[PDB]
Amino acid sequence: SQLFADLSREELTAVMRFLTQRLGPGLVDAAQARPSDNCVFSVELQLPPKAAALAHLDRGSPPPAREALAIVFFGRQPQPNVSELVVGPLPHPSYMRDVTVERHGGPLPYHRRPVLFQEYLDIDQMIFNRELPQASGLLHHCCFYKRGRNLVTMTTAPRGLQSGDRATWFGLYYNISGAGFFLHHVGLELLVNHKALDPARWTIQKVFYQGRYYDSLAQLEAQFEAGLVNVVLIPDNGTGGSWSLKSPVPPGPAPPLQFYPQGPRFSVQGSRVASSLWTFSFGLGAFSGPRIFDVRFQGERLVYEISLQEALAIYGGNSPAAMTTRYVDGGFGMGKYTTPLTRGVDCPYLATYVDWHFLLESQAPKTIRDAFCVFEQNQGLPLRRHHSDLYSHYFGGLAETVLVVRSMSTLLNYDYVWDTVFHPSGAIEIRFYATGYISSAFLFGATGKYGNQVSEHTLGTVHTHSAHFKVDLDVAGLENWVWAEDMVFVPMAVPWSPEHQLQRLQVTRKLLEMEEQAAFLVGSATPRYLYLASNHSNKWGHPRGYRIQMLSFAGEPLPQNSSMARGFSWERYQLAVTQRKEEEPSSSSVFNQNDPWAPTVDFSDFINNETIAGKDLVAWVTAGFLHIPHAEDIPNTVTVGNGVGFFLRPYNFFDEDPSFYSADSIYFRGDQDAGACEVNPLACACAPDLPAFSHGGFS
Amino acid sequence: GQSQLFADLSREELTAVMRFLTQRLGPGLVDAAQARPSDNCVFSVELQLPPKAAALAHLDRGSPPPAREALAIVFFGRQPQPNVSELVVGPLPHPSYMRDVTVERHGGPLPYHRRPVLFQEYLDIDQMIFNRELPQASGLLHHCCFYGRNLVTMTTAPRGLQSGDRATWFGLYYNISGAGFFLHHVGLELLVNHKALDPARWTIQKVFYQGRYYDSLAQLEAQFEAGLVNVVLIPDNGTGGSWSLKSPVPPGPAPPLQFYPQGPRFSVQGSRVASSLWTFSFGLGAFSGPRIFDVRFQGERLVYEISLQEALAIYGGNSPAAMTTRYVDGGFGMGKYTTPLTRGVDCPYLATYVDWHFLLESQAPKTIRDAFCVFEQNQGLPLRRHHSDLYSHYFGGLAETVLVVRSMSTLLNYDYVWDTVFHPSGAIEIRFYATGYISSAFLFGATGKYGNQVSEHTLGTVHTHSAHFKVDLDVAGLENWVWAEDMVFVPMAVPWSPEHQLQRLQVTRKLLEMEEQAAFLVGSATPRYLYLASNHSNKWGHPRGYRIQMLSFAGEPLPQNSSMARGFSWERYQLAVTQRKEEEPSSSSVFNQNDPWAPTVDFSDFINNETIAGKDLVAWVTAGFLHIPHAEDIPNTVTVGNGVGFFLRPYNFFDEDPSFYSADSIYFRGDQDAGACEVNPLACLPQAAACAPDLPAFSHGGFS
Ligand SMILES: *[C@@H]1O[C@H](CO)[C@@H](O[C@@H]2O[C@H](CO)[C@@H](O)[C@H](O)[C@H]2NC(C)=O)[C@H](O)[C@H]1NC(C)=O
Ligand SMILES: *[C@@H]1O[C@H](CO)[C@@H](O[C@@H]2O[C@H](CO)[C@@H](O)[C@H](O)[C@H]2NC(C)=O)[C@H](O)[C@H]1NC(C)=O
Ligand SMILES: *[C@@H]1O[C@H](CO)[C@@H](O)[C@H](O)[C@H]1NC(C)=O
Ligand SMILES: *[C@@H]1O[C@H](CO)[C@@H](O)[C@H](O)[C@H]1NC(C)=O
Ligand SMILES: [Ca+2]
Ligand SMILES: [Ca+2]
Ligand SMILES: [Ca+2]
Ligand SMILES: [Ca+2]
Ligand SMILES: [Cu+2]
Ligand SMILES: [Cu+2]
Repeated sequence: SQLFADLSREELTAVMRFLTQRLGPGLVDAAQARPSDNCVFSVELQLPPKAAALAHLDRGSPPPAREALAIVFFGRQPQPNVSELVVGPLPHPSYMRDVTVERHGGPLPYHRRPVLFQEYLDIDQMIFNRELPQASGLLHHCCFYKRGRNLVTMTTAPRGLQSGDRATWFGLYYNISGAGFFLHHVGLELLVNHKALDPARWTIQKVFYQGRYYDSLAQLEAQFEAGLVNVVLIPDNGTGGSWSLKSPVPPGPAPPLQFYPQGPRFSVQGSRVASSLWTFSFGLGAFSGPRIFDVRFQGERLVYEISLQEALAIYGGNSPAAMTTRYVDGGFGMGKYTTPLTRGVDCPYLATYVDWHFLLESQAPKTIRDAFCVFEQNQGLPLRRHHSDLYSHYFGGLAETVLVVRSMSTLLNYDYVWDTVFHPSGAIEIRFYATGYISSAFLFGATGKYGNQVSEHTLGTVHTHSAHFKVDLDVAGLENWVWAEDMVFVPMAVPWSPEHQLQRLQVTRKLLEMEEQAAFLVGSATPRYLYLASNHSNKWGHPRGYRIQMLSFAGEPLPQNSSMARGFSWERYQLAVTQRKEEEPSSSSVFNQNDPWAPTVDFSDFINNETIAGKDLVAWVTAGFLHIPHAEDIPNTVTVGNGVGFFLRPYNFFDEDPSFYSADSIYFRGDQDAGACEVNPLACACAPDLPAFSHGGFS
Repeated sequence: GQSQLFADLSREELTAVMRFLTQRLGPGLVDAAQARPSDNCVFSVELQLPPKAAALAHLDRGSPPPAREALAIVFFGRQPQPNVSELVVGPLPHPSYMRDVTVERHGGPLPYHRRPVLFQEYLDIDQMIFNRELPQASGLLHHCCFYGRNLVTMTTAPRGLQSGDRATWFGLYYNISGAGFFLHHVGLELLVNHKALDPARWTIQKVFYQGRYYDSLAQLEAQFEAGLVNVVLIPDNGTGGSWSLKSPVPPGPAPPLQFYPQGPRFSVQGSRVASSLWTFSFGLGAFSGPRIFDVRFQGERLVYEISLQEALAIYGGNSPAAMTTRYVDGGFGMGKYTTPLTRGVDCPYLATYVDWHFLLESQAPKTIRDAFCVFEQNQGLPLRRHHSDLYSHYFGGLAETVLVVRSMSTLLNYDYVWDTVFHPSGAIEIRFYATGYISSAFLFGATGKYGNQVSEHTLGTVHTHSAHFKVDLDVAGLENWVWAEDMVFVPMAVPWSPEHQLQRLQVTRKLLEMEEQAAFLVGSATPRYLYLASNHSNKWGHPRGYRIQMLSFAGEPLPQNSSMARGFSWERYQLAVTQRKEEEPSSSSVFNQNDPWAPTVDFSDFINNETIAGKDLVAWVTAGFLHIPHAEDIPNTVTVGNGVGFFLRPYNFFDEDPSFYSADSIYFRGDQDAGACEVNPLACLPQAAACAPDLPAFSHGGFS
């Protein structure tokens, strides 16, 4: 019942025509736009309000209007703004409202605007045509200069030092064919100022070569020709790992393949997955990325919403690009930068794969093929098991099979894997792996307070990753409270021999009444059992709870003292529980990246000393680690050990383990024929006949 | 050097050591399965691991292998001062000698009460409970419990309150057919004193019924018939979950099954597993449990030994049984209590399964069928992957497949799953799940400071699970140090706009020089990068490291203040790194369970202020969680979320990710046909390369 389905291609074209016809002429296609134009940057699903949605899904009411949200760069005017416009209803839009002010209390400063694909292209024209030839002598002598065809540019982080700046540090790298350029930094770094609406007016504020700072490329080339700059010649091709992805070893016998002996045990219709146990809807926001809604275990709802909010990456280093860099990846877009899943590599070969349609930086809706995969996975583990050789002879267990939804977001070098996994015990696991290439610096000098040499001439820069999740649990209805259970030892005299002492173990329950009590900072410890719960109880009279259980190796957060830190105040928390308000739909924003100093959304604002005793609650989970890159990250960072996320786990929510009622259960007694088919289902063509491999392709 | 030094004893070898001991132990030597306290007894015979010097000498430098010997534990009960003794017996397979290492190892005789409780001993206790004692309470027992064939006993933990005690609290439970009796405690608990060598002399120290203490079952029945006890009728049958394991739902369509399209890609020969990438030996200690030795990635050794050392379970509760209970399961035995893996449940259906032979509390070697399973598992995840739409058009990834060894130890109610999993990146994951049934109390009174109601009349008692692992890494040779890498922010002026401040991120490396510095307590925080390393370095000049990365939600440890805490000192640590000594083989002992007050091994002794700069090092990793039982543990505790253990991860050990050279890797350009077979191995699985096997007909390893 498809309220939460990302927009169809029809629905996008429809909103795009509507916007065209009503936004004034002189409306330029975003992929070609200059700063001083008008521009549709984004069109995408605007999620409905929760009231109306549940009204419809639970109480049969009519659905809420299906609307879209378009971001429009209004560059052609005295005071340029960015504007968010709601456009509905679908599929025949008749209205368009400008929610900008009602939402962020004022206009959106034009510098918060994400850097357009055209803008990057215009910056590379200035760099390679006007600027770089001024240093053609150095670049011949260090990096095989040709007129800028062999070199290539990569963005950084927040752009400038202060609200309203738009000055970006750019590294230069060899333009490696068929493998990651990110490892071949050439040592040159340019602070480009591109705030102006007129690209002609763009300057080059600073330069960095090989340990030293200059004021222009002309000054650097003065100092080189004056023989005053020791230049080293950096190789340009090479072999293995640092240069390739292609294995030299020929393919061996084949890895284990999984198939479904008697057909799949789940279906995907549109945005809705359904199985014997689990029902839910799914999607990608363009900037927020993955999300699932209306998660229903055996037909009862557990969560209204679980959704990625933000990923973050804080670097340090020798060079100015590295030490400035704090990527707030929502400002690029986790959904925009989704990539095709490659069958049999990113997901089981036999998974069902679904496309994703989007309208971003174009006026055509485009489509990313195989963006999502959904599949059942046999884990190899038992979910549960007991073998009794004692007093009575029996065995009873159950191999865990798991249901899984996966997207992958390729933000330049990094490939983020997002997983939503659905256990047959009633638990939901959320997971986040980082693979892909490292972002690297040129090796020079004081290295080692800042990272590891990881190839010739390559410094693997130290950095943290963090990601933020919204968990809108509705545990047995809307009104939830949060409990914190834990443990304690209490010295006591042994009752039946009181001259003797015994350390008496005891549970510890405190009911958290206030937002501030449930806001938990990185660094401080936290209750071992922490769960959202209901007024209602299970058979045995305990409050029905879903428990959050995290998996994080937190990096130390950017210190509060920094002006920047407000653009990601969620980084400072492990976990926070909050009154769930419509005015507070998201934890970061697409506009924080390019101005964290005046944050377009500041998460610490949500924690504001209200009650959380019997309210519609939402948990916010931070997860992440520290990364000191090392030789085994070349060519890619591996998944092993880097899984982070959390478990949502039943806690007296049921009256017993629901897997007890599993169809795939197994039991037998000592006195039975354990290998007779009427006692044991395991005791019973040309099996998997496979789809011919396909690929979603490239840009 | 081609020998299998690390192989659990075969059955011929066990019979041989048994025969030898028989002939040479004096006559009047009784079979342990039928032995009384005052008898002589062979409790255990099992492989004695060789000394490291000699073993490597052989394995690396070609020298001859060290004498393969066995270690027998012998209960010497027939004498003025009864001892336990450990005897080495070799060489095999034709033993010619036997020495009594008891004194040489633990500085003195082994006090007889440290001995584990024999199967006969438990039976003699049950004879005293059901024949002599329990009928004195026959009135009560009719009224409440449908009265001694319908009831059944279960042990506890340390036995007493003081070194030398041997008095055990025993719960009484309905003798439920075909499902866990552990959930049906009837409310009666008997403190039995069985220290004496004459079972006739055994007493019943105290009694506990439904909230109240009494001095004997006779005085309980006085007060019952005097109408002075409010007695609670506890049902005897029931349905679903609290009573069954058998699902009422009929089998549906089949779950995913995994097979190897063109043969297996590993082999098990005896104790030795071998694959394209990983080569290692494996076994069970009878009491220690799981262990692997001589682990070699692509031919180079990473670890000499990884071995379970102890599991622990500290309980609390309303009732005396629960609040006393601290299991040190080594004292029962993780190997002894291994159980058959049930194919297609405990491991993949097509995994290769291996038996385990043992001689314990008998004179015949017996065999546990399907005790281990080894298998490759496709994980679904990529190990690694990158899709470039930027500047150049390519794709390069690799689905992670993994190699796995698994044993399962069923210690009465609990089924521990031990996993050792071998990633193709060079990492080694160690894992530990607990499923099975909960140990439960009768629900009564101020419950809730002590756990959760989990069925009618059943309290799920709170507890902690902790396990201890020995990790003897030999990173690029024997001489290792430990480094602690971490991070810091340093306020600074932005160099190009000094007016402006920037929070400067930096790496932090300190080299830990002393044992105490690398001993990290539960509760303390602890370096984010902690690794053992070499004098030697990789191509780029950083020291060659394997890094320990833990996965623990540790309970608070038993407070030091308790006399008992010495028996498991390792609980108090997350991690410790130690000079690896032969005198210090193991972290716990089979003899701690029944006397933690005077501990037969005390782990804190190992941490004693020596250097760990450039020595043969051994890390000790504790892992564990808190468990407040809850409805969803009925009938069994589930695995999901309760995986605990650690990763051993390369850290500038190689010059690059070795999976770069994988056979299973995948790459193609934008300008290529991604679905052509000469470009992409995956575009042939259909065409021809499928065909699921005919499966082996299901078998089962059976029961006692
Ligand atoms: C941002 O700019 C847009 C136009 O570029 C503003 O919207 C227009 O406002 C005028 C009156 O201010 C109307 O007559 C038009 O019909 C409006 N067009 C639309 C689509 O809104 C908008 O007011 C500006 N926002 C702010 C807060 O400055
Ligand atoms: C533990 O018990 C054994 C016998 O039960 C003792 O061993 C015997 O000791 C006598 C005299 O020392 C010898 O002549 C026997 O032949 C020994 N038997 C064996 C096989 O060792 C043992 O010495 C006792 N240990 C201690 C320290 O009490
Ligand atoms: C970079 O290299 C690729 C192929 O190796 C080429 O197709 C592309 O046009 C080059 N130029 C730039 C700067 O993108
Ligand atoms: C316990 O139950 C089993 C039935 O499975 C039976 O064989 C046995 O006799 C019963 N009695 C005792 C005390 O074990
Ligand atoms: Ca709030
Ligand atoms: Ca809620
Ligand atoms: Ca020592
Ligand atoms: Ca070592
Ligand atoms: Cu990283
Ligand atoms: Cu438990």
